[PDB]
Amino acid sequence: CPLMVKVLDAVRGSPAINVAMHVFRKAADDTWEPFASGKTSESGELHGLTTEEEFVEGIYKVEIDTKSYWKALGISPFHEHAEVVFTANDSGPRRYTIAALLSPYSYSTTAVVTN
Amino acid sequence: CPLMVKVLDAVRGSPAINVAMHVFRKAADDTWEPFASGKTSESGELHGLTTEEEFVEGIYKVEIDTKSYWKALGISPFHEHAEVVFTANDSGPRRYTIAALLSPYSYSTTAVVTN
Amino acid sequence: CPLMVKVLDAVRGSPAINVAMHVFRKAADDTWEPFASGKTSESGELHGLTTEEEFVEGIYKVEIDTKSYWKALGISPFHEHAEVVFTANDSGPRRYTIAALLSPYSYSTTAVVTN
Amino acid sequence: CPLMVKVLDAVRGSPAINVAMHVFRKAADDTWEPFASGKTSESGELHGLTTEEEFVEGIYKVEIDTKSYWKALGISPFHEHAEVVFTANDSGPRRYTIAALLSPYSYSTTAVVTN
Ligand SMILES: O=C1c2ccccc2C(=O)c2c(O)c(O)cc(O)c21
Repeated sequence: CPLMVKVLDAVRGSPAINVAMHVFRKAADDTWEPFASGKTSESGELHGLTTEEEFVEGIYKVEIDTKSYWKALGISPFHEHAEVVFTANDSGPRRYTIAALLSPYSYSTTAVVTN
Repeated sequence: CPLMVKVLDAVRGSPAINVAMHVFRKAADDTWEPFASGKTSESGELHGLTTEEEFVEGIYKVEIDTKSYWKALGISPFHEHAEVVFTANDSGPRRYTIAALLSPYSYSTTAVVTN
Repeated sequence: CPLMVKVLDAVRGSPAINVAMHVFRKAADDTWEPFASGKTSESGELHGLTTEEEFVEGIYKVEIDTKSYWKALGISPFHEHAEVVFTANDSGPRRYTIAALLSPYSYSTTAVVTN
Repeated sequence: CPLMVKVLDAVRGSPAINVAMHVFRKAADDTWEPFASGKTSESGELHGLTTEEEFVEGIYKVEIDTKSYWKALGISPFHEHAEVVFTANDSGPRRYTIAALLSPYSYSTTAVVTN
């Protein structure tokens, strides 16, 4: 599991459950090609997006559908989605955890890169 | 100033100066059209991006070029840029301040929306 | 204004108005002596807490009463308050802006230090 | 394990390892009584601070020694420590995770409260 995404809800102090997200890889034409997708579990985590062999160096975008999450809770959010755009690099550590902390008008995202 | 962006550097405890950013607006064909661009001042603020007349309702993307900022400082960061995507002026004209707080492996973005 | 505090509300996307805060300075006996206090304005800012002459070197604690803020709004938050503790003016006089971004279960605080 | 603390480093994009912290419980005299302490592991987590029977309702303070963490890395931080002050409440979910995201001039803290 080279890539895992964890989403937290700062209003309720909980994992953000059933949050959909799509991962894209930047192609040579500079368009975003679909790569992987899924929805967070009861723990707010999405595991199994990709494999080591598949996740090669390149630029990736994780598009988290935060608007649908907030609307399902009856809250009107600011952002259309949360976007995390980054280069995967073999010179560094092996495993990427992308964390996203969600509020209606704010979000933060953090990368924890380990071996 | 219907749209203003302020950027802070969490490593130095300072405004983030000379941060470039590009604003796009979603066209009717669902492509991102260039809207405005600029760089932050010594206060870390970018004013004057647009006018009330030109900033119509739509979906806007503010791409803050954080990697270029960190690389100019000799730091290799995680993200390519920060991408703030939002619907603007759907209730009528509003004033938007987008704040961004930058660290090499993490950032947060917040919107202050006033009438 | 050697010390200023700005507070934002990540749920409403607005300045956090009427947030009370109490500033303390560590005395020679290692107890927290009351230093200054105030509340944020409609802009979410608190100015005029102290003067250059009175804000000497020391360890300061800014206690932002976030629970009182959220409870006045009918939200039960996690934290009692946010506590920002720092050494000030150890290199000579500086200007400090303490920013705080509030959600019910999360907050961040950042310092901008200028000479 | 009713209480767990996780600390992340936003400069290196890593768990913050060997971060010391002390937990205090507010006594009836309104003084902070030592409760538990430890240091984060290689995963940035501190487990086993307390037990269900011991962690009764009341106000607790987690004081994370962030200054020593940054100084050990050769970086001059703003804050003396990070402070998380909160009420433990039996009316809510059973397990508390306190997360802290550290930068030299900024930190965020989040509570994830689950069953
Ligand atoms: O709460 C957070 C959290 C809060 C604000 C920013 C980042 C994180 C974060 O990265 C994070 C993790 O990586 C994690 O593994 C468990 C967490 O609870 C968090």
